[PDB]
Amino acid sequence: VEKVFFVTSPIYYVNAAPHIGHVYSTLITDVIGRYHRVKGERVFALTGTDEHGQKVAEAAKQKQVSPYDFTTAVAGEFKKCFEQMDYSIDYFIRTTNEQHKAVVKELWTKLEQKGDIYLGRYEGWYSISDESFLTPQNITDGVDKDGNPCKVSLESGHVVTWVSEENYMFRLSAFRERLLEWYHANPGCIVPEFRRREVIRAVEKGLPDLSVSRARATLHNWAIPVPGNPDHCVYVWLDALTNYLTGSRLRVDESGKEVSLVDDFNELERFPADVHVIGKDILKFHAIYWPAFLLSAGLPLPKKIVAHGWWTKDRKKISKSLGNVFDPVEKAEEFGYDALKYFLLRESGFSDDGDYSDKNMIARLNGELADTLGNLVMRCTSAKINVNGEWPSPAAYTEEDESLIQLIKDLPGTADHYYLIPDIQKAIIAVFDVLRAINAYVTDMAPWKLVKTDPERLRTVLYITLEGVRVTTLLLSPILPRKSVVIFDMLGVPEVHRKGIENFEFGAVPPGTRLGPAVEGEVLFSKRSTE
Ligand code: MET
Repeated sequence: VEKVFFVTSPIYYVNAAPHIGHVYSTLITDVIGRYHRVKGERVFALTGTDEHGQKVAEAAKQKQVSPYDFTTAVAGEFKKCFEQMDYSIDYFIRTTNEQHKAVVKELWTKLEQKGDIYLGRYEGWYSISDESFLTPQNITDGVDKDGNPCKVSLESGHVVTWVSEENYMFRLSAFRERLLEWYHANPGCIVPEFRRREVIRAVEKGLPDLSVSRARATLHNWAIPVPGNPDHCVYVWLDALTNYLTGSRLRVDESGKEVSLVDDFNELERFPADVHVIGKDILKFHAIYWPAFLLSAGLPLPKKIVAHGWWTKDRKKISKSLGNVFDPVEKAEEFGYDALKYFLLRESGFSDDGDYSDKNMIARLNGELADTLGNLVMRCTSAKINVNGEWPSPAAYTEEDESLIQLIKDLPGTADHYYLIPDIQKAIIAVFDVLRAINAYVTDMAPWKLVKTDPERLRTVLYITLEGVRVTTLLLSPILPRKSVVIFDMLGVPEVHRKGIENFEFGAVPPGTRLGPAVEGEVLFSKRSTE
């Protein structure tokens, strides 16, 4: 029941430089982790890089450098990218890590001791780019790097090749019923629901046994050896999925450096993951293979898998080679880091393929962040309206006052359910519905007129507004981590009241609390042009 809340992103292939997809996945992971830290929970948030395999090894060869130098460099690009995005991830794991390799061999050996690994053959299609085994139903005709006729994945469009190899096989066929029993006993374990239904449909049809090794030549000897068989390398996906178990067993110092691998996951109280964040492209690996490996090894299953969609820009596919780039840092430098995160999390739900455009980014920045949130923060901290620069003591509440108070009191329960699904978009919308109501209340009450006309009434109006802004800001702090600090500083909210479920309560900050110092010229979110 009480354990460290454990949330993960995928670990990303290091065949190419990091891009928006990786940033988005890790963002979602970060937001979920931050919300749980805001509730006062212990959190461990994990991300990293998937560095073995034919895909990564062949990408190294193309650049004409050693896999060790290639992976170290690209991993460094991912780390730097994520530092720049200003996340709060607790550890960055690399599959080349020696302690991860130990955990993989340990798991392999468990699957083997269990009787679930035998020496067999795979003869069939393989997508090197997705490191994915495919049936003939999942391939079709296409053209290759030369424009010659070939076969491609229906899923990804990447070139497929026919593999015929003696491989170690995991008895995935034997886990059909246990997987179905898991899905049904936990009908919230895969999100969104239609992706859950997809997984169930696939497993219902039956599962073939899964190749978990490859001949070493095929992988250019860039992989983890099979314990007891140095001619075979461990399937990159079994290696990769194991990162979640490894990460749950690493003690990390202040620097973010791994200092020690514990023998048993219970010691650190992280495993199993509470939320595995993934893209829709890798659902089968996480919802079918992974729980099967865990069932086999006698390990506990993840509580939830959330699978999101794929971004476009200007209604077209993102690619530098096609002439349509989407650089997060460039966009964050122009519009703001928190604002860019807000947009990515607000514009689209997990069931959708989001679309970025500068038009729409500016519409949300101006309309929601500046006009709704920012305006409201300026109004209730203004020396023109809040003449004493403090949280006033309210007088008697009217029915209209109380209808707004009710929305503010209900908001935390509602945002919370949404964050836990998780459905971050709906959490944001719920908060901003309350911000829109506060603004409309402020417009109705015209506190600027009240200063001269009814100072007693202004106390009430101003207090409710401040408290609404505080509560909405608190719930938005996972989304706007830097701007929420600025807001709290402007409101004079003491540190202790900026986290903890105690402070989801209306009334946490007392009358008399002093506003923070006003800086000359500043605005929270500055609007931008609509050319
Ligand atoms: C264990 S998650 C592995 C994800 C994979 N490396 C990818 O980029 O799709």
